[PDB]
Amino acid sequence: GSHMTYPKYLLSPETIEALRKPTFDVWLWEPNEMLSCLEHMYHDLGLVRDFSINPVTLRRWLFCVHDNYRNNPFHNFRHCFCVAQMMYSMVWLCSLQEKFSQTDILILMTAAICHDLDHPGYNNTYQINARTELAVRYNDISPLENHHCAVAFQILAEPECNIFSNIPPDGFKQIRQGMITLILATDMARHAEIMDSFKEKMENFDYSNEEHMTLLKMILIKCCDISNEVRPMEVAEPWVDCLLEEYFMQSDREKSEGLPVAPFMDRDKVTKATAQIGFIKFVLIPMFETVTKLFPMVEEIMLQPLWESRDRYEELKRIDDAMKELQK
Ligand SMILES: C[C@H](c1nc2c(cnn2C2CCCC2)c(=O)[nH]1)N1CC(Oc2ccccc2)C1
Ligand SMILES: [Mg+2]
Ligand SMILES: [Zn+2]
Repeated sequence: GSHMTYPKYLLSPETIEALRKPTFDVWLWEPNEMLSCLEHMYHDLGLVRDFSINPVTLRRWLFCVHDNYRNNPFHNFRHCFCVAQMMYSMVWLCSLQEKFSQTDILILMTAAICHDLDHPGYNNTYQINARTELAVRYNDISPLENHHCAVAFQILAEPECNIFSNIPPDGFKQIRQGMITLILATDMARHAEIMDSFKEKMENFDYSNEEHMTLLKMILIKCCDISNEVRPMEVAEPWVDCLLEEYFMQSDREKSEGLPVAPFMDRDKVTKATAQIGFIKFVLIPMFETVTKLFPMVEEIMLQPLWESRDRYEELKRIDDAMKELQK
């Protein structure tokens, strides 16, 4: 709705507004547009101002991060954009600037962007079972998450990419420790442990307690990481096919190499519907339910689409079941 046409990398006022909501269609944008979106988030959240981030360094850093994301069906730059856009949406929805310091917002945003850097498209179970260079390097302790972390700090060590160059050493150490904790917390093998620890703190939550806040930040990055089903159906649905494509690539390789195959990755056992019913019911809904205890606004905005999505996949399952009996 402007007097002239502006290039794609110059975000329209409408795009800037839409970016604050979890309804934002992540599929409409090319890498350069998503890069402009992330850059806007840093300026808009006051991170550029409060951490004296050089605006050109912010751009070079984001471009370098983008280049270090592999062209995987799911674990790609668009996924990191989803996680960072969901984190940004949660800052506004949950009024996180009232509860968190600017350093904490910086940690949450930087970890969301960096969390899946240089992902090979084969999970930790593959790395460990196949005894890969990564599993050997990390001694089977979250090999991928440790690698995403190392790559993040390797990018940040390059002077033209150092968005933390004007932050005192004590501030850097604080941000570094926080980012490591958050990226490592994304390992789904640790889900039950992190959920139990958070629920334990949820008995009498304290925003002044550093340990309570560390666990809340861990839950926040975890929420954003697996948040696809929270998005509108049309935006959410294509991500499942992307992930199954990655899961099938791994399970085929494991079968060929004689390694164990996870049933949720097996082409002969998995369907888009059955995989999502379980994940929404037993992972997504319980996690957002605990967040709702601190942030009641999460129920209407995030649990509601999850309830709808669960109900839609249950309808699709009945169709798949009717279809699969004719297959034999
Ligand atoms: C396909 C399903 C699944 N997995 C997802 C989603 C988002 N992130 N992830 C994973 C990417 C790497 C970490 C998490 C998602 O929407 N569905 N998968 C999960 C499995 O289903 C279950 C079911 C119950 C409990 C745990 C996993 C089939
Ligand atoms: Mg990951
Ligand atoms: Zn991820």
